[PDB]
Parts: sequence; C-alpha cells; structure tokens
Amino acid sequence: QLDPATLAAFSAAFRGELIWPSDADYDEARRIWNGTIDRRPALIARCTSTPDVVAAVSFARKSGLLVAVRGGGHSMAGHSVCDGGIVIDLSLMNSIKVSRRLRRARAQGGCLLGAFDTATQAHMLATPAGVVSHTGLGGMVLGGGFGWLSRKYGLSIDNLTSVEIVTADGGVLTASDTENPDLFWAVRGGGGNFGVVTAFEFDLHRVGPVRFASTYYSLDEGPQVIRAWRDHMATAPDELTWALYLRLAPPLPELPADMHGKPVICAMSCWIGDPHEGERQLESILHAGKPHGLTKATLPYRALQAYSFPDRIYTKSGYLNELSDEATDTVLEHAADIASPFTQLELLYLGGAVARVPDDATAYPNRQSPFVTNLAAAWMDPTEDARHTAWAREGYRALAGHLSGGYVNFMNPGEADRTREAYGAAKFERLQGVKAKYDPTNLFRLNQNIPPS
Amino acid sequence: QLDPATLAAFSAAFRGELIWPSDADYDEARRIWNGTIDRRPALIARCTSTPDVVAAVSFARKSGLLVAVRGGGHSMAGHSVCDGGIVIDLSLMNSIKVSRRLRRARAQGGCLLGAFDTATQAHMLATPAGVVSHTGLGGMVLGGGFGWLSRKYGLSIDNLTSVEIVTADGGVLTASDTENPDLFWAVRGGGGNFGVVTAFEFDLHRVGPVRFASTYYSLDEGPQVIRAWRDHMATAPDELTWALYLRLAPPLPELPADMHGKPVICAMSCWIGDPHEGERQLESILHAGKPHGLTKATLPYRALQAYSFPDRIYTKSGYLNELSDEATDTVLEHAADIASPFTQLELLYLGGAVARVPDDATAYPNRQSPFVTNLAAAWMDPTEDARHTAWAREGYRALAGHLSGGYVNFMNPGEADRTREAYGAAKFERLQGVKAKYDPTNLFRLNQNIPPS
Ligand SMILES: Cc1cc2nc3c(=O)[nH]c(=O)nc-3n(C[C@H](O)[C@H](O)[C@H](O)COP(=O)(O)OP(=O)(O)OC[C@H]3O[C@@H](n4cnc5c(N)ncnc54)[C@H](O)[C@@H]3O)c2cc1C
Ligand SMILES: Cc1cc2nc3c(=O)[nH]c(=O)nc-3n(C[C@H](O)[C@H](O)[C@H](O)COP(=O)(O)OP(=O)(O)OC[C@H]3O[C@@H](n4cnc5c(N)ncnc54)[C@H](O)[C@@H]3O)c2cc1C
Repeated sequence: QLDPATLAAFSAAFRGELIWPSDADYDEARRIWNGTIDRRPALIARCTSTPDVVAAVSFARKSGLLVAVRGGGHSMAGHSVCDGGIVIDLSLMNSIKVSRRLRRARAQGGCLLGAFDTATQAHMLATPAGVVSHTGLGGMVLGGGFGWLSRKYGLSIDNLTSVEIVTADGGVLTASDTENPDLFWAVRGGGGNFGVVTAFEFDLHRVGPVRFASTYYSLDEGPQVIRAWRDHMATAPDELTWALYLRLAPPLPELPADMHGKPVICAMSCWIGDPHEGERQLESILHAGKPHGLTKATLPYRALQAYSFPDRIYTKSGYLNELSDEATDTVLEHAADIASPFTQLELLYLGGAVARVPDDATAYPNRQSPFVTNLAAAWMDPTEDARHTAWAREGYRALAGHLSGGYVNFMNPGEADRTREAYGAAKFERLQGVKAKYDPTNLFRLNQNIPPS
Repeated sequence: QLDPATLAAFSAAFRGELIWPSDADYDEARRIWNGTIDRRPALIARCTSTPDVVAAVSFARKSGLLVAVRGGGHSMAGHSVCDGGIVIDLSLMNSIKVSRRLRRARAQGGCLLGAFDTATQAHMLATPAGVVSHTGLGGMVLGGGFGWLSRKYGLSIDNLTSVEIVTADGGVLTASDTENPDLFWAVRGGGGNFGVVTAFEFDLHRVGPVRFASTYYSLDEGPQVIRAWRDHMATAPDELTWALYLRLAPPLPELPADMHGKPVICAMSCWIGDPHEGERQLESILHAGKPHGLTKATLPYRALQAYSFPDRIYTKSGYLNELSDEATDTVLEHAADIASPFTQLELLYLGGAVARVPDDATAYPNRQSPFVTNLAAAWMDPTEDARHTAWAREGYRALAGHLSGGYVNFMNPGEADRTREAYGAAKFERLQGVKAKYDPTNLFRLNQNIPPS
C-alpha cells in the first residue's frame, strides 16, 4: 500500500529480485527455518549487492515499512520475516573470497556457513562458527558464534577483523579496530541492531584432519557420564571439545534396535590437534559409561562441520557457571520425558579461548560461564504444539536457578524481554548508547532488540 | 593494450571487479588448483551477474582477446587461466535457490559444489556430483559430473533441466528439452565449447543418512581385493558404490604404524538407501582382505560429500569395458612404485543408472564403460616434476590397450589431441555441427576443444 514515486525510485536503484504477495515464489520465500512463524510481508527484496541493500534500507525508511533482515533464516525467534513490512533478504549475497597468503576470508552477509567452510577448507583453513552447515553467517556471527573450534580459537566475533555495514540512514560504513570502533564493538555480539552487514572479514587458521568420536550412553549410566563430562572439562585442554545431546535414540544400524526411540545421551567429541594425540584423549573420555553405536574417524574439518546431526521448533536456553549433581538429575529426569524424535536437550561446554577474552572487549556477554544448555523441542504435527513447548518450558523452569544470562542466538519468539538479562546492565547501557548514535529511530527492531539511548 | 572506448564501454556495462596485472590481488587471482600452470592474463574480469558475463564475452569478442572461463578453477588441463587474454571469472556468482516443494535447485555458474550441497541438504535434498567439495559446479557439470550418488541417480547432467547461457555473439539463451534442444544436448557433456553457463537448474532427490565405510588393505592382498571388487560390482545393486584408491598409507591413527608410508589400497564404500540394509551390504564387501584402519559411520550426505579425501598435479585417465587379471597386476605393479604421499591411483566403477541412459541422449560419451582408472600424481616440489609425470604416463601406457575413450574432465594440459577419441567420431561430428551454429569463430577454445563445422 505504497507511494508510487518512492517505489519507482527504489526499483530504479535495485538490481535484485522483488517478490510480491501475488508472485508464485512468495509463499516459499517467506518461510523460515522455524515453521511455527507464519508471516506475510508486503514485499521481499532479494538483494544482490551492497547498493541493493542501501536502496532497500532507504526505501523502507521512507515508506515506514517494518524491516526484517534475513541472512540464512535460522532465527529461533522468527526475526527474519515480518507481517506487513519488507524483508531485506540477503540470501543471494553469498560470495566469498579466500586468500591463502593472507589467511583471510571476505564473505557476503547472506552466506551460508557451509559455503564459507567449503571455500576456506579448499586451503585447509577455517574460522570458528556453529555446527550446522546451513546456518546463516549473518545472524550467527553478529550474536557471537560458537562451535567446534571455539575452545581453541574463540568465537566467530573473536576472529572478525572488519565489517562493511549499511546503516539506517542509507550510508555504507567500514567498522574495525581502527575505524568506527564503537560500531565494531557493538556488532561483535549486538546482533542486527546497528545496520545490515554486507561483508564480514575473518582471520583464518590452519585446520587439518580432526579425530572425532560420537557414541550413545543409556540413561541408566546418565549420572556417571554427565558428572565425568562436567569434571573433565573443568580442566580439559583447549584442544578437546565435548558436548552432550540427550535425545531419543535414532533408529540407526550402529545402535541396537532395543535402544531405538528411547531417551539416551548422545556424546560427540573432537580433538583439534594431532589425530594420534586425539585418539588418546578421546579414548580417555569415551568410557564413562558403555559406549553404544561408537563411531570414530579422522575427518577433514569441513566434514566435522557437515556431520551434525523437522518443521516446528521451540527452544529455551541459558548459561551455567557450574553443573551440580542436583542439576544433573534434573536434566536426566526431563530428558526421560522426551516425546519427539527430533527434540534434543543440549549440554555444551565453552570456556577455553572464549573465556580468555576480556569481558569488556566485545558486546558478547557471559564469556566466563562455561556451560550452555539448550532445550530444543522439534516436531511436525501443528496440533501438538502445546505439549512440546511445555516440555522445553518446564525443563527450563526446573533448571532456572542454575542458569544465568542467555545466548541471544538461541532465544525463542516469546523472549523479547530477555535482552536486558542476556547482556547485563553495563553492556546493555553501553550498547544503548551505540544505538542512539547509529539507529536513533530503531529502524532495525526485528532482533534481540536494544532500544536507543 | 586495448581500445579505450571498447574498454570504457565494457567497464560501463560491467558491475563486477576488474583485476589488472598491477593490482595487489592479481598474482593470487590468476592461480588455479593445478599449480604447474603459471599464466598471466591481460585482465581478470570477476563477473557478478549475467549482464556482467554478456559484457565480458562481447568485450573479449570485439577486442579479440583469448577467452579463459573460470568456475571453480579445478581444470586438470589448466584451462581456467590464460597468457595474454581475459579470464571471465565466475567465482563470485555462487547464488543458489532451492525449492523444497519442487525438489529443484538453481545455481549460478560460479558455484562451488560444497555451497550447493549445503543449500540442498538444508532440505535433505541432493543431486549427483563429484566427491571434492571445492570443485566448481561449472566445469564439472558441463563435462558430465559423477560421484557417490551417480550409480543411483545418474550423472549431474542426467538431472539438469535447463541452463541460462551466454553465447559468443553476446546473446543470452535458455537451453532445455523444449527450448534450443540442440544446445541443451551439447552442453550436457560438451564442456565450455558453446558459451558461458550463468545458471544451472537441477532436479533434486531426498537423500537421508548413508551408511559409509573406509578401510585399508595391504598391497599383499591386492589381487584378491581388486578381483573381488571387479566381480562384486558387475552385479551389484545401484544402491552400492565402492571405490579403490591405491596410495601411500596416510599417517593416521586408525592405522598401524608399520603401514604408514607404504603403498596400500584405500577402499571407500557407501549404500544409498536404508542404513540397516547398508550395514548388511558393506560388511559383505569389507573382508576381501584384512581391513586396517576401518572407519564406519552413518553420515548425512553433506558429510559424505565433505569427507574426501597438493600444489602440483598431473593426471592420466581413461575408461575400461572390463578389468582383466592382466590389467589388475599392472595396476598393482605401478601402485607399488608410488613415492609421493599425495599421489593416488583411482579405481572407480560407474555403471548403474549412468549406463541406463541411451548413448545418443547426451553428449557424454562412454556410458557403457563402467570402470574408470585415474593415475593422479600430486606433489609439492617443482624440481621433481619429471619423475611424477613419468609415473602417471608410464602407468597409463602400460594400461592403454585395455582403455578406451576418456573423461574430458580428467584430461591434463598436454592432452588437447585426445578430444576426438574421447567423444567418438559420431558424437564429435554432431558436436561440431552445434558448434558451427552457436560458436562459429571458436571464441570458446580453452577446453577440450571442438572446432566448428
Ligand atoms: C539448527 C541450528 C543450529 C545452530 N547451531 C548453532 C551453533 O552451533 N552455534 C551458534 O552460535 N549458533 C547456532 N545457531 C544459532 C544461529 O547463530 C542463530 O539462529 C542466527 O541468528 C542465525 O542467523 P541467520 O542469518 O541464519 O538467521 P536469520 O533468521 O536470517 O537472522 C537472525 C538475526 O540476525 C539478523 N541478521 C542476519 N543476517 C544479518 C546481516 N547480514 N546483517 C544484519 N543483521 C543480520 C536478522 O535480522 C535477525 O535479527 C543454530 C541455529 C539453528 C537453527
Ligand atoms: C580434486 C578434484 C576432484 C575432482 N573430483 C571429481 C569427481 O568426483 N567427479 C567428476 O566428475 N569430476 C571431478 N573432478 C573434475 C572436474 O569435474 C573438472 O576438473 C571440472 O572441469 C572442474 O570444474 P571447475 O569449474 O572447477 O573448473 P575450471 O578450471 O574453472 O573450468 C574447467 C573447464 O570448464 C569451463 N567452465 C567452467 N565453468 C563454466 C561455466 N559456468 N560455463 C562455461 N564453461 C565453464 C572452463 O572454460 C574450462 O574449460 C575433480 C577435479 C579435482 C581437481
């Protein structure tokens, strides 16, 4: 319901694709990974260049259209699609340049992680990021970004060296340690609040074959496995990463059919370092219970990335400073109640290099909390929403006093209120000052939102 | 030194990046995967859109510049870089659209395979392609394209539904079964001979987790393993793929320290189908020798793709109709002479769905030859070029009388003359007829070249 001259100026400056509610590919272009989010934008603007983004930002600003920005569409809160506004869709901006000599990568703001890992691994290089290949680099890096390499090399933001960004006034800025360093501070963990990142520059590291193990323990041996896990990681070397996924056992041939469809602890571990030393380290942590369905391999890092691991999702997540035996029994009891074969209760351990960055150095909070738990409900039948949502919420409720803060990138669509708790008073206020400078009208609000001033 | 108005018209129509010999990133941008190829283009034109390619093709045509086209830069013949001409570099055109409803993907002509597989596997979908994720989709598809999925679902070209292509006169055409079907026939196996493909459209298939095994046999049981392999694949189901790589044993922890550095047979297999059936089938073929370093897993297809497996390369390859005992001892004798730790002698079995497509249906030749052998020499030291090339060429000549044809995508920089034998006379001449229509002046000649008329 738009101004004809503003539209004509927009389309005149726009070399991407416009998708209207009447167009065929409207219904698919508006779907995101969280299929509980069903929203109808006025327009989807599939940008293909930084000038495209400039045009779309300016057009939304002048039209007063609610702006959703979409990288890979993995927002657990559904932030990358809007009712009645414009989607500034970056999914066609997925170009990457990798320099081996520089050991640097430049990636457009709509890249998927798997394309970035593919390009860097052509030269045996990598930078830390999440564990699922089709996650967008856009939202993930801007919230921090952690995965297999983080204990060794830090968060994705700890390897980011500069961004190209389009601000709410239509300008293009570079942000780095030497240019607009307040903005470069804020985008390292402050989400999409401050503008559209059209390019990320990363330092890369040499990562060769990785020793990897995945196995399944019966919940019978739950208390010993989890306590071994929490105790080992308190003093584990940086090179070891080890994560627990409590879930129904998949009906896979390495597992006895007995265990199929029943709650188990799936344990995944890797050693970022010499595979022969990795074999030693993994063996010392594989035997806290009897491992079933054991898979061991020496993998290219791109294949570790591709290994992990569902239409409707709901998550509740937070950090812990410690995992007591009492919290451990809580996790095991709620895991025993898992109904869907797609649902997981994730237990992750960060720390290491993530924890050695001074807390004030970026906008990412809670570096000093090493534990992360993610109650990730996933299902197919829309008529069962209440039961699955209830499982994640009741599990979070049972763990509440052990949990603090929160990872903005695991928030769900009802968790707008958690933004203050997530960053903490000092950070939130410091960010609120960056927002008043760079987004004073809060044009970019579909995110873990930081209102200006 | 070029016409200033032609240059200026070119630049006026070009929104991509131009890299000149004086620019910093020139020396890296002109490098390709085969590091024995050292060439200095007059200009590198990094195209970002189909109109960019139109501009570059016409500019090369009016200027009379020798045209190299670059997708992922994996040309074993070094065709993606030239001395004195223009490189039409597509590497920034890697946008992909996947429709889950349609089971279709559209990919730009500069895509790397890993980016494509990431995008399709977000929906548990795939289409057949090569086994190394940083191969370009461009050269691979135009030559045929085969890999883990091919025995079940055919070649990449057997799932291609259309292309957008820029021809030598600057026009943009669609080629499909219903539009320009002579061109659609030629691009399915005829290489870059007929124009620059700016977008590929593919049918996709649902590919869930695949049971996979890799193991190593001593060359001592070589005859037994290879004869079991050739005998088993003659009657194997489509769902089974099984490939042998003769090579020095990598210094990996799953293998006994003895074998490290010694010629071995690395055997890799997967079952495209039910993993429990896969487990049964793989166990039935893993014990033709004593398997060392056995790795078995149930993998997402994207992780299979990422699993496989150097600065200077030289390959000699061909097809066989049968693998006799005489040829098998030949393969084992030359494999024993492997000195490089990056060199592989590959034994592949195609057949299956690839062989069920009528021979005249595409320009891909030799569908009815199921075996492929590839002597893939790889090394680092430019001073050793002669010994490694000699190992690959001597191995080929010893196997030559069992060999017919050749896959254009495995041809080395000295194999320009192998083009007629590869396609065969009947196909080659029909291809020359399509070339006379669409590229009459042979503008596109850095490829396994088919001269017009
Ligand atoms: C299956 C799954 C696995 C995951 N695994 C991990 C993991 O291992 N580690 C981890 O740290 N996280 C993980 N995540 C979380 C992921 O980091 C976040 O969901 C992130 O927001 C995804 O970004 P996106 O571009 O894909 O999402 P979107 O839906 O496109 O965007 C997310 C948010 O970022 C904004 N945004 C996106 N791109 C840009 C851009 N270029 N410029 C400005 N704003 C932008 C959007 O406006 C929105 O606020 C996972 C998520 C899923 C669904
Ligand atoms: C490590 C490795 C593994 C491989 N594995 C496999 C495998 O498993 N299966 C398989 O079938 N092949 C495989 N190949 C071979 C591969 O198919 C060919 O090398 C292919 O030519 C590479 O394509 P590219 O775009 O990466 O190469 P480039 O060097 O960029 O180009 C190769 C040729 O294609 C032309 N070309 C490329 N893109 C286009 C386009 N869009 N339009 C027009 N012409 C174009 C170029 O002009 C040139 O003649 C492998 C190669 C390597 C090096």
